[PDB]
Amino acid sequence: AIKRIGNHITKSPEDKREYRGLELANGIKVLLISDPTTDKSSAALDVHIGSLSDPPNIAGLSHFLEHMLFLGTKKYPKENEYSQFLSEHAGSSNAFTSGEHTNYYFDVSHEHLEGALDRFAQFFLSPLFDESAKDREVNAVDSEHEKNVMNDAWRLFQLEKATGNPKHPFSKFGTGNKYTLETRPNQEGIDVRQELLKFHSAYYSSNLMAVVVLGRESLDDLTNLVVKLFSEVENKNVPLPEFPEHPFQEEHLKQLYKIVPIKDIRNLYVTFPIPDLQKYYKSNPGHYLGHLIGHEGPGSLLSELKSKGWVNTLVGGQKEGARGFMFFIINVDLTEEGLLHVEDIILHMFQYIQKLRAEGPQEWVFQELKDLNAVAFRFKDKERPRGYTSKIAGILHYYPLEEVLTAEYLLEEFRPDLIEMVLDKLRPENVRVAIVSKSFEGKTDRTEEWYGTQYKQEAIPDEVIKKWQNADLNGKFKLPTKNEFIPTNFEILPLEKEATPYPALIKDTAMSKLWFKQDDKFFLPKANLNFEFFSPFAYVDPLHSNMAYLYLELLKDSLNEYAYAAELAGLSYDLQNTIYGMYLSVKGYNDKQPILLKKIIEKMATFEIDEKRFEIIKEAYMRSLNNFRAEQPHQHAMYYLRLLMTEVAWTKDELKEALDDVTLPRLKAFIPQLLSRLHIEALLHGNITKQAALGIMQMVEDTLIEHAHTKPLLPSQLVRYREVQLPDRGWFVYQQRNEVHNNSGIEIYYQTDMQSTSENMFLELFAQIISEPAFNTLRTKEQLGYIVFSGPRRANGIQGLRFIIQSEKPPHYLESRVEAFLITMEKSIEDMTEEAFQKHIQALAIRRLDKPKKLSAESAKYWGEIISQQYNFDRDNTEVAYLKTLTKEDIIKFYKEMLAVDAPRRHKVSVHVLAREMSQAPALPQPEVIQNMTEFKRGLPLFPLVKPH
Repeated sequence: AIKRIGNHITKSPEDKREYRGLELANGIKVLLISDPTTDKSSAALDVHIGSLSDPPNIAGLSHFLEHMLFLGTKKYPKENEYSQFLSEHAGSSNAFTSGEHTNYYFDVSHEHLEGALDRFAQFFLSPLFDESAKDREVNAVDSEHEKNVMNDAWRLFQLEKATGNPKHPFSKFGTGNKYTLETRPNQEGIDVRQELLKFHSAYYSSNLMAVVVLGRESLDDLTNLVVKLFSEVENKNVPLPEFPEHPFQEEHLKQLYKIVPIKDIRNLYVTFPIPDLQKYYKSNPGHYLGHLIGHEGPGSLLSELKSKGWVNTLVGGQKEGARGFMFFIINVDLTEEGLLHVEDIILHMFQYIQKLRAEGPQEWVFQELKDLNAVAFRFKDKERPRGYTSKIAGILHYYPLEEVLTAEYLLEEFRPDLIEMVLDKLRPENVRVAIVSKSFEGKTDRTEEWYGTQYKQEAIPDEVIKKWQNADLNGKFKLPTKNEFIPTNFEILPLEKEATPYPALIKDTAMSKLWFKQDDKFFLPKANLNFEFFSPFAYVDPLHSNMAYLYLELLKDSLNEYAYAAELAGLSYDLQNTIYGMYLSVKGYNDKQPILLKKIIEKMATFEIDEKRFEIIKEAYMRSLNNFRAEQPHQHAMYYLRLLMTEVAWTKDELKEALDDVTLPRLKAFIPQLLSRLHIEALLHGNITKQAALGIMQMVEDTLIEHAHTKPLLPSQLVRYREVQLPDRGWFVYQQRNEVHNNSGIEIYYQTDMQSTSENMFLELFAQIISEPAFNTLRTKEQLGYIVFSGPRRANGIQGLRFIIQSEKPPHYLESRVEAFLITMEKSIEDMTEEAFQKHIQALAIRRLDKPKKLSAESAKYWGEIISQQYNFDRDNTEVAYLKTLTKEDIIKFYKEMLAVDAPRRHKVSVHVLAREMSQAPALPQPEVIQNMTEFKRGLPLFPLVKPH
């Protein structure tokens, strides 16, 4: 068909992408995306056809068809010719048939609209369905079924599909194999390929297409480009695949299934066939319901059961069904005290329902959630366009030409009748039970044919059901109050006359040190926040470290019950242990930032403790401690990395004797002594005011002085720790025999100098020239082992060079391999040509040069300068200036005294981490063994700090 209607689409005015939606006369829904600013011009072709829409003779006929629809035209019957086009134009095409939709989609390079369109549109007129392509692709569908044997999600998906009403055609199968798709149909005389021709012609080409192209030229260009060529499809009017009856017809209510998964998981899946609410889309009942389900507040059943500890995690929520019916699922991860009390958890669900009964419908939670999601959905920033097309094409089928964007995301009216329907629908009479545990071995014997999972019928006795339905008697269930707190104050602040290109020290006292520049590349309502804590006590004891660690644990554990909705309102934060103390960082929108900021400050400022919760947290991390004693050799090697590069780091054994004497009054008295004196440096960024930032800083410091009169720190005590000096040619090493792993680990480290002008580009460029030829040679060409890494390592504000490499070798022999690579680089000094140099410096420059894509991207790096006290935020420009400065003669200079073996300024580090049981040899000096690590690092020097900027 050729027909067009359309207008100015309600395009959510933060976006500038011009839009036009329509449908052709033959049942082809067409959206037209005109983005003249794009590079990758995309396209999509979705048909609303389920995997259950196959004729009953061939299960998965649509799956194998769309796996075979690409092959052979009358213009180009070659196999990958359209794929050769997309090979010419950097394209990644993909397609599927879902349970509702048979979709096809791709993109093109920049402008090859009619090129890809003509290489694409010939699938209709002559579908060849080549024989060897069929015989290979049926093995691909068998492999698709086989990789569906292991993914538990689609196993339980198909278990939901087939174990309903077996006569009703919801019980058909989706993927297919060799046997049920090839072996049995053609032996009935019903040949496959002629049925493929019939199933694409009379059935596919009839109706239900929902397509979209992403053009970029103009509106009328794409209009007469694509509306013209897709007259090739014409309507044959198939009946609509719809199941107006639910399948769960009375063999299904209160019916158990003990399911064996692949992975050892503990899960109860509770199913509700619920009516079609596609017409009820202006309310969004069900996902507002699931908002109420996984909600965490006062009287939260989540708060109840995790306070009881009975749950790992849960979700309840609406499942999109078919055109006739819909579903509703409740999915929960369990504990043993959850496992023994599942039915009571269901009873708790019933008490939650009874809580809903005591409140009925409430306008205000819907109103605030609605307004928040509305302002959010306008202020959703941008979008990965590919896949977005598939999404909108997924809902172009269900909505008219303007009701697609703000479809479910713009609610309209309060519908208490739908609320009382679903409260009336969600009943114990309505429950379908699916229990997923790996401990279901043996007693479960009626095994799945397609996948081999074991299930039982074994229905619920009526004592428990009757016991459920009369006893609706709730306990600690209480109302969660709203915490909205006005995010409408999002007006973008224009930058003042004080326009400096970086966050500046705008406020400095003995207590204050304030740093803030706002948004330039993004112009966002969010703001991101970075906050310094120092205490001396955080480096002094294993005992008090465990204390403060678990202190932060139970602490951030606590207000998360409050902070669920607020961070659910898109306001994230961070409490993180450091060796300096804690670490604070907050990110997010300007809804409630100084307010909730102050709430957090006061809350962590004064907090109370429960003894049982104390001891359970203690024991939980106690059992976490001795778990660590068998890490991976590269992971535990990274532990020795952090262990052999410091002033002191207390070991897990140091921690393990230390927990033997821990009491709650000890740290409970110690905490204000612990927080007795601090300095806080604040890094700030985003849509805020300089003078308001001054007031917020004064606020938080005065708040803490109000709490416990935390006095300012001293410059005479703000100390940092150094990296140790080798005896200028003495390279030292020792070994660590592992227990479990039979791989022998080893990792190298070096010390050039500080992050001066030269040494940064030295280490990075050198790291890059041991990236590609070494990845070419040692890991690829030699295959010494699987775990092979080569890369940087920044310790104590000093860079260096690590090799996270693990195999089963004599490590001295592997060192000899390393030394062979050093001779390789010796030859490669002159062999770095002009071109290797130029490609090499420009690739590291592109590695180096990158504008921010997030407001937090540069902030972590700035924070790295902060924790190293650097603040030259254009030292990367200095890095570019030195990248303009390296010569080939420098790497002679860099090799002789720094990199060689006779190198008089040699700073080499290595450590063996042995196993569980473990062409030119230079005159290496024999290193020592390192037994007393205390006496090892006891007598050696340290390194200089900064002549300042």
